Amino acid sequence: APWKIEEVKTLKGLIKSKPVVAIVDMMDVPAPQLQEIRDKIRDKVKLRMSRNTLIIRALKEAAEELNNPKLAELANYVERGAAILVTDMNPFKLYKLLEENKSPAPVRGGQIAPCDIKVEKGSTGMPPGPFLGELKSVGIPAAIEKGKIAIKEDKVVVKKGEVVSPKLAAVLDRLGIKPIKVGLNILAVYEDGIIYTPDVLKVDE
RNA sequence: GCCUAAGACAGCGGGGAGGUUGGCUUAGAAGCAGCCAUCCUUUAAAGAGUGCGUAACAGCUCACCCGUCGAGGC
Ligand SMILES: [Mg+2]
Ligand SMILES: [Mg+2]
Repeated sequence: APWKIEEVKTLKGLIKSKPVVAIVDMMDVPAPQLQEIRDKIRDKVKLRMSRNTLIIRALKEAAEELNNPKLAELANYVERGAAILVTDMNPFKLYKLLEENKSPAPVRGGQIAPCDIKVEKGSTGMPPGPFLGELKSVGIPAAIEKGKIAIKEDKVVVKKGEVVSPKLAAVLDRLGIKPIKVGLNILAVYEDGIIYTPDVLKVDE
């Protein structure tokens, strides 16, 4: 299909245009927060997104052109949704750059935790009612005090590792707690002769 | 004969945006009483909106795009 070629053409051509080739994940990012992130990184980095299949060869075809073996090897890391990123910036300040400008998002169900998850206590400030019942339902001591539910507790709710009930999840979406950081997260990257898994980036104090 | 392994049909997940509450009208008309208009931008993709819904908003969803799957579709 004619449009598919023209894409791959622009994909590759944008790939060798810069020294640092980055594979990032935008999955579960909201369109406004995206476009905000977008214009802070505008002049630095360039991005396009396509079917990950078009991108599975993509770079591999251009691994042929520049003649490198292991740049193709990064295509062996592709998951979820994917997009390509190109810049003159090596990863390490680039990673900070992505993780700093991220935003808090509410939590959804059937998901592990990035961090440990807790509550802001006492007055939740609405009318009393049904809302207190499911609060109890998972592990939450709560009473009523002037005008609505108080929560006395400070201790763990869910400790990381073990997952969260289809909703154990939100009293928090209802409480307005958005404990987790989302934005562009990195699948993997590297340029010259060496390749890393994203674990390495959190580290180096 | 056309599309389809460069990922079809269907289903499941995620997105479904900003200008903006388009303009006028109207007690009010925010995509969705009715008239006219029916463009730009940020884009992988998103109509000045396909069907519920509100008192009007909010909310649910659908065209469109991405993933998941993996052989048939007009
Ligand atoms: Mg209406
Ligand atoms: Mg547009």
